[PDB]
Amino acid sequence: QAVQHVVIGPGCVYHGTLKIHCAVKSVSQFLTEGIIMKDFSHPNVLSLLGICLRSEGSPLVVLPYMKHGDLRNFIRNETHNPTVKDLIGFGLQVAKGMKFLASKKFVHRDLAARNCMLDEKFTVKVADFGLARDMLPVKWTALESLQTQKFTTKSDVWSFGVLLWELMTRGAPPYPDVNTFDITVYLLQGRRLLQPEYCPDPLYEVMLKCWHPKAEMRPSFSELVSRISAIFSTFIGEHYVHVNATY
Ligand SMILES: O=C(NCCN1CCOCC1)Nc1nc2ccc(Sc3nnc4ccc(-c5ccc(F)cc5)nn34)cc2s1
Repeated sequence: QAVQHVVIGPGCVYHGTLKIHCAVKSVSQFLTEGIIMKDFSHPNVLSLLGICLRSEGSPLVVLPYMKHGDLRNFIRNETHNPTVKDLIGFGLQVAKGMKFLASKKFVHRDLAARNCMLDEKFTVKVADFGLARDMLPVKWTALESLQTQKFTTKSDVWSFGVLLWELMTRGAPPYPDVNTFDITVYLLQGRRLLQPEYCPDPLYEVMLKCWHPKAEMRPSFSELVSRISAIFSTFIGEHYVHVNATY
């Protein structure tokens, strides 16, 4: 009876109706996960509409349809014309979504532009969590977490810095000439992702702070929302961001 308000009625995802447009994904823990995921509610977090075990379901996770799909594909699309302002605004929304999740003691572990969705208002939702979770991810993972398989909000912060880099390169693969088994050795040489051409200096400083070698010295998502909202406020949407030819 704790899962009833999560329940609705009369793998991979497919379309769906109720009208409201949705995405439908396809036993005690499933009903538990419904209730927990149902408790997360923030404009920059993908909400669960409800679940279907009936009858028998499969089961079925029903999520709001995101008109514009994943953030990575959206910024990569050559027919899109984002400004510095737009891209930073997307980063600011992810940071707000993560500040909420961190407040709920939730550790994402797979924060990446591919795992964020965009609705018809271009509101960014952090997704790929709860029932909707699916597939290492080496290139987004904090150094300590690669080394110890332990994940924290401070390791999400490192991931968020890589996501900002994605944003500012319009979806370039991070560390392209680097193979995933070798990323630990590469970083321990004293290396970070390079400053994208259309990345403002203060935002590259923010990325570098997100990648601080001491997890405790990284900014919280709350300090990131504050810092990024200030940077965002200085732009007016006159700087068009192009794609690098090498990526
Ligand atoms: O795809 C669209 N819109 C069409 C976008 N088009 C594409 C063609 O270009 C024109 C614009 N809406 C959708 N809403 C939803 C709502 C929920 C879910 S499941 C889920 N839960 N967490 C995550 C996290 C990531 C992914 C994911 C990753 C890579 C991808 F590639 C696609 C989706 N899924 N995911 C799927 C969809 S898909």
